[PDB]
Amino acid sequence: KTMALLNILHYPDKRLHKVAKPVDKVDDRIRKLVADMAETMYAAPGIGLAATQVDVHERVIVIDVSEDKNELRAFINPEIIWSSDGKQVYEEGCLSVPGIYDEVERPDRVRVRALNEQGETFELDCEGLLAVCIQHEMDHLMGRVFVEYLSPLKQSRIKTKMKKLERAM
Ligand SMILES: [Zn+2]
Repeated sequence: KTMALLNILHYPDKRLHKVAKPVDKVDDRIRKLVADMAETMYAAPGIGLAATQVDVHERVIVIDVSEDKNELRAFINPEIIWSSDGKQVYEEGCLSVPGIYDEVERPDRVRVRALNEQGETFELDCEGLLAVCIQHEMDHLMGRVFVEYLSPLKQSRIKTKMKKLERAM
């Protein structure tokens, strides 16, 4: 049985650098995008996804960092309203860069304001893995892939790996 999923763009596709526009109205269309994005993320599988990655250039993110896959959260027009001076290093992968993992330094805590699937405004203190994931996904909406924080040498080697990835048997 086939499954209707959204295609995930791969680095270094130029469309991953497009800046997403804000969601003006959280309508039934946006709730469907949240639904299709969550299905696409769980099937990949992965723990977050930005609409940019499926070639939908609007400020929509879904995240589920839980092991049981029982903590799905949607973030529409997210805003970092406070960031910590403290930084932590974490080895990130990315659904748009399959097979590539490297350390990234980010603020270790952020507070985000966003809209939920019902257009209500909410605020969330993020720490640990969630703090990494939300910043990773929000980077995607600004056209940023995590490999852009790596050295040019490493970006060049990743680009070569991505060409291998397309020729896999
Ligand atoms: Zn990613």
